[PDB]
Amino acid sequence: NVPYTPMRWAQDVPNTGVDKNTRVMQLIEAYRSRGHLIADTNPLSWVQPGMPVPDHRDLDIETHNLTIWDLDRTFNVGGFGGKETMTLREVLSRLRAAYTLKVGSEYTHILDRDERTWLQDRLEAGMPKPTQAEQKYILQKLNAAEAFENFLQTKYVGQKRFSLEGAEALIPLMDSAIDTAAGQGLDEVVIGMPHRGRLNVLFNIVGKPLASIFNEFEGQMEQGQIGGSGDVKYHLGSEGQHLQMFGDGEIKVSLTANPSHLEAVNPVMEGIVRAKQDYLDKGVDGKTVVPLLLHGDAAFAGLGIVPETINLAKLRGYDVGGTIHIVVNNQIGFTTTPDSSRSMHYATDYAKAFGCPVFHVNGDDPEAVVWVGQLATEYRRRFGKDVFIDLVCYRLRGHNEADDPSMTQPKMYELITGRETVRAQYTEDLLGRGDLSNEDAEAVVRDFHDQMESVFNEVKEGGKKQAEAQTGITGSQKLPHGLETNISREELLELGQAFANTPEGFNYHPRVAPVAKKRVSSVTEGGIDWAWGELLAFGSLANSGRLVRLAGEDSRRGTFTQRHAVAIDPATAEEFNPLHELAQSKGNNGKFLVYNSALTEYAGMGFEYGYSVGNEDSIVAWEAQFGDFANGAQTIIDEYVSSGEAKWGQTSKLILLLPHGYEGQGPDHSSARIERFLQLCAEGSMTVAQPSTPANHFHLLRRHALSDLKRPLVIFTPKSMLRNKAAASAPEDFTEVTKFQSVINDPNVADAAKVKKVMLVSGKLYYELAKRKEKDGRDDIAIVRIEMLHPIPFNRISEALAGYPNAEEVLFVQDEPANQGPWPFYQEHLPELIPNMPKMRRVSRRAQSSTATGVAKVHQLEEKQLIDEAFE
Amino acid sequence: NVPYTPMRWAQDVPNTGVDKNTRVMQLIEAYRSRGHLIADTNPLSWVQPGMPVPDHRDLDIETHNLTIWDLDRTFNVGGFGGKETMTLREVLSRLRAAYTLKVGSEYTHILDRDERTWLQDRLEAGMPKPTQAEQKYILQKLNAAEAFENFLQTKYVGQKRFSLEGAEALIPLMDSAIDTAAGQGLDEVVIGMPHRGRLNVLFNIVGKPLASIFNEFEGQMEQGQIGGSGDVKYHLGSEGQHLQMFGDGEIKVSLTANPSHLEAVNPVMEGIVRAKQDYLDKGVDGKTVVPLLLHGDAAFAGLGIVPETINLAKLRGYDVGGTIHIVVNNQIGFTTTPDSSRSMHYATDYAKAFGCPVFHVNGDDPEAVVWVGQLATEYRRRFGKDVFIDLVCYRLRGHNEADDPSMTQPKMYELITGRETVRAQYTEDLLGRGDLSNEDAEAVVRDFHDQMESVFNEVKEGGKKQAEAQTGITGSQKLPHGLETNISREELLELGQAFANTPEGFNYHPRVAPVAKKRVSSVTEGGIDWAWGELLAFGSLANSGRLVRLAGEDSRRGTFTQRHAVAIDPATAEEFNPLHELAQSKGNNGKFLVYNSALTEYAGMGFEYGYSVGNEDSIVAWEAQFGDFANGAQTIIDEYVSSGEAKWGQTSKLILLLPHGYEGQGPDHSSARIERFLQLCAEGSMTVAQPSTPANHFH
Ligand SMILES: CC(=O)SCCNC(=O)CCNC(=O)[C@H](O)C(C)(C)COP(=O)(O)OP(=O)(O)OC[C@H]1O[C@@H](n2cnc3c(N)ncnc32)[C@H](O)[C@@H]1OP(=O)(O)O
Ligand SMILES: CC(=O)SCCNC(=O)CCNC(=O)[C@H](O)C(C)(C)COP(=O)(O)OP(=O)(O)OC[C@H]1O[C@@H](n2cnc3c(N)ncnc32)[C@H](O)[C@@H]1OP(=O)(O)O
Ligand SMILES: Cc1ncc(C[n+]2csc(CCOP(=O)(O)OP(=O)(O)O)c2C)c(N)n1
Ligand SMILES: Cc1ncc(C[n+]2csc(CCOP(=O)(O)OP(=O)(O)O)c2C)c(N)n1
Ligand SMILES: [Mg+2]
Ligand SMILES: [Mg+2]
Repeated sequence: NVPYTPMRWAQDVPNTGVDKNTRVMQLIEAYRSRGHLIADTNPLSWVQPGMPVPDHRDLDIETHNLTIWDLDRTFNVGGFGGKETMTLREVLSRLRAAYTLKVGSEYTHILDRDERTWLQDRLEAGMPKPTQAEQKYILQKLNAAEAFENFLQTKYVGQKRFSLEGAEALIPLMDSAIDTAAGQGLDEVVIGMPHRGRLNVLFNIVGKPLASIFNEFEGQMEQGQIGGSGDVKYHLGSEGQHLQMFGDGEIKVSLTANPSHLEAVNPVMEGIVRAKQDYLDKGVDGKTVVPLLLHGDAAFAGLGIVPETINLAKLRGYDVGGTIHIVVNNQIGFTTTPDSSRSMHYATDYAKAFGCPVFHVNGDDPEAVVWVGQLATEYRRRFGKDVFIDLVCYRLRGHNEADDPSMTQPKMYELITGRETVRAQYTEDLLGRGDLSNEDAEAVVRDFHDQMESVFNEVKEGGKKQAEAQTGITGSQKLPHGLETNISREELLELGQAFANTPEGFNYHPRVAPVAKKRVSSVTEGGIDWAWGELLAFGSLANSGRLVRLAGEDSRRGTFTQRHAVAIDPATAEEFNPLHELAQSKGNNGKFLVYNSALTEYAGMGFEYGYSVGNEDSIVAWEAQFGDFANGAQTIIDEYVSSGEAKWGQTSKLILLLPHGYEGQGPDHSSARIERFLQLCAEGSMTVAQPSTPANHFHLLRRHALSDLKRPLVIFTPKSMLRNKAAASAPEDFTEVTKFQSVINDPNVADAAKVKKVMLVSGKLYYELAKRKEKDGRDDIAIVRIEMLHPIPFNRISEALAGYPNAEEVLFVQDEPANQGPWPFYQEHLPELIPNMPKMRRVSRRAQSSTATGVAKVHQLEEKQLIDEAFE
Repeated sequence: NVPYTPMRWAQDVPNTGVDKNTRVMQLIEAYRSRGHLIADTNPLSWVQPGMPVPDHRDLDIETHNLTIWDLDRTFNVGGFGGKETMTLREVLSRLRAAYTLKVGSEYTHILDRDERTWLQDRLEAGMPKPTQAEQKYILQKLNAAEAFENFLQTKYVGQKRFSLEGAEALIPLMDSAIDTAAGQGLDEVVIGMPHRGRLNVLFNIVGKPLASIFNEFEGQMEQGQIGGSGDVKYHLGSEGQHLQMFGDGEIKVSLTANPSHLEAVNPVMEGIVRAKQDYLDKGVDGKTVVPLLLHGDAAFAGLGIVPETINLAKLRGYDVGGTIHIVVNNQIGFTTTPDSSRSMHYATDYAKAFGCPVFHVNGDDPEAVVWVGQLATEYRRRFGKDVFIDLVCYRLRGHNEADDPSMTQPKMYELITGRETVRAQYTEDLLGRGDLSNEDAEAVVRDFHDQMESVFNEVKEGGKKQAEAQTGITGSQKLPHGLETNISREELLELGQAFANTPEGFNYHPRVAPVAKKRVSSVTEGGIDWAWGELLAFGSLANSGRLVRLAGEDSRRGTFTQRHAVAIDPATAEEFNPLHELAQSKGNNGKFLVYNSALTEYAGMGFEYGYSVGNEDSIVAWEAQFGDFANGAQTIIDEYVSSGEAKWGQTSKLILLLPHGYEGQGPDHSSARIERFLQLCAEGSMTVAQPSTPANHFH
């Protein structure tokens, strides 16, 4: 069982042509680059039959025209191993010791020389010999990891736990990284991980009490929110403190909640870290919250959200000073082997794309594992980049605890079955070297077992409560009754003046200057448009001292060139953020941060959700370019935004700004899928609104921000109505009007007694209907707007309908197809909420399997048809 | 305007310590590995302010302890440039010519030496000098690309087209690759691409008639399905023939339909290619349908479906002999610059993960572009692996034709605005070298313009039909009235006996043997369970002569250990597929193929959808591990499966097997979201069923 290729008999070669000194230094570069290909990183003597074996002839001396006869000859190695001259024998020994033992490194791909040299020096120096106390501490962690898994197997044989057996070295690895971070003087470590060994991590790393874990297996689950639905045991988060064993350092450890959907936590945990770092506010030299992200090998290679999130690592609005990635490479998925799982040689090969170091470490060598954890954490601190650890291990049992893996992988599990564990191996190693005594070895096992038995007994003696019906989370949070969202005239005037207070040598772009000038004058004269109404909300909130973050694709300028949150001087390319400067001058340390996201909805929205969780006091808005593309981030909407509170008691105030409107731009530039958002809405999960005026949008945003209702807000924003003069708001609507209006009654009714027909509408379609009403002089029609879709303001709608006693019929008018828009929601619910209301008649486009027509001229035809149908 | 670093004044260094021969060969490896970092691949003199500039000191001779005084000294280069000895001056010249001109190569990361040597030899040999006929042909393609874009700008000023202006070299690149494939004797090229320059590709590459394109701008759209809703002009597919200009080769070219959702076509087009290759049935030496996949730089880096699909390249049930990837690197998204778009140095850096060559080529050097296209196609044929071309270009106008990019990128568009086009540059180059004459240059421009004017006039003289209401696709296809789906007793007994007809030295796993024994006896005694009922359906269909493909996570065994489509001998690890063997013995060339998918729903289901489109006669079933995870492939369900027929007239018979049932396994192992599937269902778009008996599922 020698891993290297034997020396080959050959005749000595003359030192002609390429010099042997050249050949030697080529050999050195070969090992530094490709030495990992033959490194002893695999605990099993296993090669996957269908996996292409890479060529590694570059590591043989024959390839470099060197022979056994050169071994004792001296060569100039140019400072290799801190020596100018060396024998080939010594060169080979040093190369093999550094690159072909338990740690396989990929770093030569790194372009920065200082980075490469830093890694090179440390890898070639080797792992320092640990102290006996350190060795004993590693054994304790290994023991705890294995004993915990074995205890659950004994007490709960027929319960799914996703054991860490075969990968117990993860616990000392994580502990090593966290301990190193504590010694660096950092503030917190945020962990995101999958199912694999989650309970083990919760107990041994985070420090969740053992009683809680045992209660979960018994059936008693800890409730997050009052009347919450809950979730399985291996989807929950926790918080704890980590104290340095051999130091005075202390660091906070947090584990984030995640769904069963693999790798969905990646963008969320990054956002949490960023929000935490921003709160600490230690500047560019800070970044004192460490993201520690765990992955499975199949998921890391398979799913695309992984590289998508890594892509955010160095972006201005997303940088967190690097993420430590640990891939638990157990060399299998559920049943799919790596041959059928990926096309890459290594699971961690995405690191090559991003120019980040990779450490492949053998999961049966705990000391090497601990060293790699320390080295990775030091690299992150020094260079502020992502680092990838490939923990090469195996999965002792099936995917779950009630599955037989021998049916499909008989040969692989012939090697796995019957092996001695890493704990056993390490104990034998320590005893062999005389670094540990026998009675100490038995003490470690006995002490920990007694701890678990005692705790188990206390849980058992407690009474087992029977199953009960779960109510719901409808009234778990309070509505802000009596809250006034208007600002003073002085505040409004000051917000307007922000766009006039340009820096000394700053000039607006000629096509932006009119927009800025209008904003300065609108706060007194009027004609405040949608974009200005939105910025007034965010500006006023930032003035009060809040951190307001707006992110999304093309958000700084706006997709429709409406926002201009940050203006750029054409000449100097100097940026100017008027509202941020105003906020900072008010002395409440308010901030208005606007970022252009990367081309991503999944990672984009996920990051903003995470931000809202990491800092509850921040106002975070994610803007889609079009609402149609939000379905790209369906996992985030389904698993986090909509159901986060009910499953985990995790609340968020995330705002989604989704452009919506049927204007004849095709099936993927028309609808934000209102019907899908309303289908997810239950037990008052989130607020869904489609405001018709800038002022109403202003009030909606402020109500959300100033309330204690910690639930998401989904706003369907307009496209063409951004520049519609009829929609503009007066200044009094921001200062005199105190509250958001969920229902706006018809402002053009001369006599309410004459009204025979009432039209319910939501969004831009009102203005078309209003225009037609004025043109035709229809005094018998009243057009009522519904600004808030969910929850349903049935009291306000009833009140509006009651104001027209002679109303015979009620029409629900929408631009969307019949099987889309708010109709399907309102058709089912509204009749129940208002029994006395007449039978609603739908007026809309026909039901379609698509969103909208591709033909623009058809759109005009259907629009005309739609309005004609409304007016008899 | 000299691109290289000036030679530095320095004193001569003694040949002490590391030998200078060593240093020289280190320099050679430096250029082969990292020479691309300083290659003249960018048409613009532009560096993105927020983008981290990589260190490239390894390419300076000073770093290797060499000086100007070594330039004329001779060193042993060990067969570099087919010579044993060389001066440092000559070494530098050859390295710079091969690695720092218009083509930047990344290949040293490739682990296979034969692959690496093959690429090394061709890159260091250099681009062969093209003939005047070849040069003239490149100009014609450049002219067609630019003139087409300019014509649309003139005739339809206020209409969105997503022009290819600034990236016109894409057309000769694609033509080069397709021409090379025709010369290799291959059967078809399947293209998947985004919006950027789609109309240009449809006309100049696929060969869609120009009248059709002009009609679309007028408002007259070609209807796919009777009463279909349709889609915008730059989402449609087409088919055509490509004839070799300088050869007797001929190849079929197809462009697949796609939604506005970027990179969603990637898994679908791969499935189409695989289905086509399987139909041809030329074995492992075949793979004669080329996937040519185009990407934008922001989308290629940003979206995760991209690496997700590339991950399928070498899998048993998904291998198509390699995909040719072209990334149109115009160095911008909508408004987001690469600094705010990616963290990778290059957009094509995913290739490093998969161990595939990358060619960065300057989009203003047409001859280099054409060479790279040929080299990529040859590499695919030889090694059967993915190859990545980074076409470094720019975007002349805004994202669309009605957007001002100067508001947000003033400095970048100070360089872009006012440039001479690649066509203009190449024409001037050809005239300068005397490879082209003046009257020929004017002929190319005039002849093509006259072609477009004539066609435009014929479209204009035709009557413009008014807008009409679109009915629907409910009755566009007929229901099978009177169809009987029962099989004979003899057929049923034979299907049962398939599990008893084990190979000579084959034995079942002890926990599988009871299942096999029950299947043999159930066909007479009874008690046929769900899994057996399902296999009886697929088996009976394969017997008739159909290609039945079942794919999904853990599908061969089954998530719930129910299927056992392929049995494995514990001892020998020998596989046995009873139903496939039976089908092949019936003499109708039927097949029952069962595959374990990778960990992916998006790419997994997308590939099966593609398979159903590429071969209409095949029976394709995708199985989710649990129905709950199907929402991972929401783009495929929304944009392809549910609405494919109504938008493009593209039909599919894909079967989705989604495990469903409330049994107390938690919120992500209970529901397949039946309510969501029923909400998409309209105008009889798809069949949704929940059978209660195995027989009913069979029928
Ligand atoms: C996400 C949520 O808002 S949780 C909602 C809790 N309730 C439910 O989900 C079920 C019961 N729902 C209901 O009774 C209605 O849907 C309600 C709550 C909207 C009340 O209906 P109406 O009285 O017609 O609506 P109206 O717009 O007048 O709202 C009444 C008050 O609630 C406030 N309110 C209503 N919805 C919200 C909301 N989403 N966020 C904040 N405040 C809200 C209003 O600001 C108003 O305050 P006020 O008393 O100072 O005037
Ligand atoms: C996706 C589609 O199937 S497109 C369906 C076309 N129609 C529509 O979309 C509009 C709605 N129309 C209806 O619902 C029609 O009345 C029906 C026929 C589909 C409803 O079926 P019913 O008459 O209630 O029941 P039944 O299941 O007996 O259907 C009658 C026949 O249609 C066939 N059929 C019904 N649905 C399907 C289907 N999805 N695929 C194939 N055949 C079908 C049945 O096999 C049966 O054939 P038979 O005449 O040989 O007995
Ligand atoms: C997106 C998604 N697809 C499928 C599943 C089902 N699933 C859960 S764990 C698992 C295996 C993944 O293997 P790997 O990532 O290697 O992790 P391991 O279980 O080996 O630690 C699968 C398919 C899931 N939860 N999420
Ligand atoms: C998934 C998705 N997100 C967002 C969009 C909106 N969008 C359309 S084109 C575009 C820019 C794409 O940039 P790049 O990939 O570089 O292509 P280019 O337009 O520059 O050719 C964006 C974000 C989309 N169509 N699909
Ligand atoms: Mg795994
Ligand atoms: Mg681009």
